[PDB]
Amino acid sequence: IRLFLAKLVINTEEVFRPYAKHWLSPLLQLAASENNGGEGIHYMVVEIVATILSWTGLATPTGVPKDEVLANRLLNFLMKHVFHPKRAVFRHNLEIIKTLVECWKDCLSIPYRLIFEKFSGKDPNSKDNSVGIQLLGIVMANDLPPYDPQCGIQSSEYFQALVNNMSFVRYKEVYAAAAEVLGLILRYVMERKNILEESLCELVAKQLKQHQNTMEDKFIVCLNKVTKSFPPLADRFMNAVFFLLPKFHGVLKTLCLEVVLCRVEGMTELYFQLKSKDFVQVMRHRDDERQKVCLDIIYKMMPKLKPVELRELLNPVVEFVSHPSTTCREQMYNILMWIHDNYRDPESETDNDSQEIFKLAKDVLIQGLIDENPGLQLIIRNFWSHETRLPSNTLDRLLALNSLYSPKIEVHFLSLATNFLLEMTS
Repeated sequence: IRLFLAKLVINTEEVFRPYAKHWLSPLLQLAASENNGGEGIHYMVVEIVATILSWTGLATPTGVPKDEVLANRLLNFLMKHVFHPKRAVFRHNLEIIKTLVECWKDCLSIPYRLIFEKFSGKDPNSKDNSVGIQLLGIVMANDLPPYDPQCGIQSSEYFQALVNNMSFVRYKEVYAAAAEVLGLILRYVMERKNILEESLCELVAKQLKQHQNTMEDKFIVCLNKVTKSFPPLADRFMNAVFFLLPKFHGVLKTLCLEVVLCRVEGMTELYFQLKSKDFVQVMRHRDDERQKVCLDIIYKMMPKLKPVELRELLNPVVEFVSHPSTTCREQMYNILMWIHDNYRDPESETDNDSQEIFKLAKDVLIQGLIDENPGLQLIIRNFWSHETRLPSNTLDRLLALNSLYSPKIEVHFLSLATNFLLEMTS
């Protein structure tokens, strides 16, 4: 009769919301009773938790400690039974747990050592710790660091079991997500100050050093995963990836370009290393995103390079006005924006190269007005109609407008002329 009384108030919640503050306690007391049938009558149970967080903002389960320990029992059973070997609903289960732990936040009282038993699986042949590290990602992606030794166990054994799970290499997603959540852990370490993970960084560097000597392909991708959220570990393996840049011909090469994209601001000169590793050979490749990220690192290394190699650098990048994926051409226009904005050379003339780069900058930036995509050319129009590039008294503008002639574009030049004329109409 309690089950039958459940699936009427489950259907009539629209009646209840003006006086719903009292109809949370009995539903919670129903939820915490282990007489449901099986492992909690999941479908009914998720309907219970959905309708009980329907009235969020009023009558939180904290304020009466009976309600607090009741919700703690719910949280414990949810963290206990989650697995469900059909994979299609596992993500839904983690979604329910994630919503509960992100909405409650008041009776925190979170459990440990069962998480530790979840990821504490030995025998690196089976994925029996995927659940523990994924719920670690659930508990970690918002808040809640592993504050172990208040009632738990020692954190040293905790974290070394965790990096052993990161050392577990038989299946893929286990070490991938483990390295990711370690990166989030280290991000919380660098955000805080009191945490003495200042040997855990040495421990994980030791683990990647021990995996480095015998394995190479998994090493760079777990380095990519830990540098997804953790920059300053790349001071260690900076010369290792610079050494074995080749023989990684694939997406691994993009991973190398990403991890060198992590640290550019804070290297010495960086150019001759890449030039010895024939970086300009692979800048002329055909995959989009490696070209995007190497244009990104060219923008990164830009305002420190000498103007002598910049002339050689500006040769293959002008070959990128004939390709789709407007973000890559957008950054390709951005580097020309900066090089014109600060390398116009107002009567310096240290070379023909130092003004020749400004000449080619003017050439490709003016030619970039007839591209077959809107928006970007609107931004170019805003950049040229920006103040103190074409003056704006009235006719200083007119005696200026002929100078941006560029006979590669003349088909639309008169339309652009009246556009830049009567854009300042009043």
